[PDB]
Amino acid sequence: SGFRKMAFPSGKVEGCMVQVTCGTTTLNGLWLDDVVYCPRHVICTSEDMLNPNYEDLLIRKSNHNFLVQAGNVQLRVIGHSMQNCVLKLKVDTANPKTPKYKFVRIQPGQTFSVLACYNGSPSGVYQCAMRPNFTIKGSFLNGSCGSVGFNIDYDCVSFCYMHHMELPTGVHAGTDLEGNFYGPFVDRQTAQAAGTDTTITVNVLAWLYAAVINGDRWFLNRFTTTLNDFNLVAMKYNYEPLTQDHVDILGPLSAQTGIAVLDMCASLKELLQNGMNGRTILGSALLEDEFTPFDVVRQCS
Amino acid sequence: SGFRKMAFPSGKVEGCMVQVTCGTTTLNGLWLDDVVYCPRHVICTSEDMLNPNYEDLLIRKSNHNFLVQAGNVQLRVIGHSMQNCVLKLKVDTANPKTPKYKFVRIQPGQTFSVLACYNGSPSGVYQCAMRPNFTIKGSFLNGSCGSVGFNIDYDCVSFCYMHHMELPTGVHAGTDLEGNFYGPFVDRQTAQAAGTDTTITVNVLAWLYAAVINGDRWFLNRFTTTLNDFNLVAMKYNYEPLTQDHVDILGPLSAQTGIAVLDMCASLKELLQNGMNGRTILGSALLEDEFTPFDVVRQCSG
Ligand SMILES: CC(=O)Nc1ccc2c(c1)CCCC2=O
Ligand SMILES: [Cl-]
Ligand code: NA
Ligand code: NA
Repeated sequence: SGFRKMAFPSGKVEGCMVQVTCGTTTLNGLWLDDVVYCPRHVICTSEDMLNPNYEDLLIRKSNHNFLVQAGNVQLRVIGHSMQNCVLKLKVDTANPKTPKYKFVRIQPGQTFSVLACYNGSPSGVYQCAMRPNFTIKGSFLNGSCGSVGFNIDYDCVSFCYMHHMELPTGVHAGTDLEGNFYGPFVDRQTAQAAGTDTTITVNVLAWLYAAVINGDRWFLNRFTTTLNDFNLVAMKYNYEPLTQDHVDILGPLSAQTGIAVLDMCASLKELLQNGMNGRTILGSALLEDEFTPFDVVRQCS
Repeated sequence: SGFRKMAFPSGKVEGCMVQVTCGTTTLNGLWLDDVVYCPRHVICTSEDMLNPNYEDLLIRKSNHNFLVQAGNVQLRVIGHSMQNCVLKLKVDTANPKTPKYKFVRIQPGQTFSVLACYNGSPSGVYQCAMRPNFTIKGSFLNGSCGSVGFNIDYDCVSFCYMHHMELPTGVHAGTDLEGNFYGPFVDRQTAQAAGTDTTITVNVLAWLYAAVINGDRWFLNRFTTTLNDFNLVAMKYNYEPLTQDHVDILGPLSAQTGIAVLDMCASLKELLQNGMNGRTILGSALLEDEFTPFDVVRQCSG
């Protein structure tokens, strides 16, 4: 029993974290096989924040301008190339700790673990979700750029996020490991602002199923709803629309608990209307939206 | 910016987790130097657990009754003994991944990271606090016994918890790595229950400081209070007493934010007496008490 925001064990990623330095700037890099991946803005000076021409900045660098430190060891950079907003530094040593891995671009609502790192040394691990507005609500200080987000399938690490920047509202933006940003963001210091964020409806429903699985039924009701009426109500509370895909994805949890998906939608509608009236669900006084249907099945039973 | 419930990186502990099997029971063990540590209840059948005599059950077992698996490699058990409620299995090989480590016993209110494991394979990591009632609000399924809790100080892993059982309310009970239970619990299938819990006051205050550092300031007010006055309020709301040591420990946070501890106690007083009036603090509608002052300083500055 119990339900916790649980991260993946981070060891397989810890063994890949390195420190990348270029000029006065030091951030984190991800060492897989013989390549070190890091945000391309490591090559920016104070002059290059607003309108950097990365192609022009990069053509002026040689391999030996990039210092890569793995633990106590200096790695030799023997090549470099830019792919979208990530720099790929080819080094002369394959990482002996490279796990089985892949690069996956995730969709809003998906969760992952973040290994926050500073100077190439891991600081902490926590669980995050890709918000509907393509930001993440992380915990990152200066020097955390290049910290990565990941899931672990079985023994295979799926890298899905690399941290690039903090937006003015205190939330965070970054890329997949092919260097494509999530959302409309760019690696420039020009004013950009996250879109209005919304609640991840399918995840709240998953988490309500988790509460039922762990023995809590107080918030259920005798009602059902059509999918369209549910969406008309939920959008008035800044909830994301629930699609037929989401309804299908909740099928397994619906079958485990005996509660039809649209019946659970009716309970959610009532919770939005009533609040919790001093009660908690799985120890929270708010509706939790950073557990996916897949997370719930993995953590519960 | 941002404030998350954050665990220590678990790599140094993952390298120590093994699978221990005795009869029909498989659970997790901790492999350090040439010893595997696991709950002594691994040797009990279900009937045994009703009223175990552990020394008697253990004399009947031989080294080869303990199947220890490190990944896909079997370890050879060459000795076995008990220390309080943990079984110590001496093996033929020292763990080459043994980190620098210590066994430490933590105090209620202090936090630690739990590496939840199944069949010797780490599955998840999360942060816990030792509750005042000596339970932890973990997330564990069958097979998680022998999962461990720890802190990391520099490069040294301080092991502080090994999981043994779930109580009927769904919270969890375990021992330190010397086999001493946290709390008035026993490793036996009998009637046991968590005592009434209280809220960790110094941790709530730490988290209020974290909120202020992160720009969440609506609950601050012009008032201050005294320890004795505030502790009457804490007692009334099932909060642990605030001591002078707690005030001293929060000192750094008080100087950095300009909010003295008793000034923040006046904020907490008002929150306890009036609620949050529909607002949240660091995204929470409840007052969070599983971050210590050290956790807050480390995450907001480090
Ligand atoms: C095989 C087996 O019966 N294991 C078992 C059962 C019950 C209990 C425990 C272990 C330990 C803690 C107390 C408890 O209730
Ligand atoms: Cl006053
Ligand atoms: Na590292
Ligand atoms: Na005040």
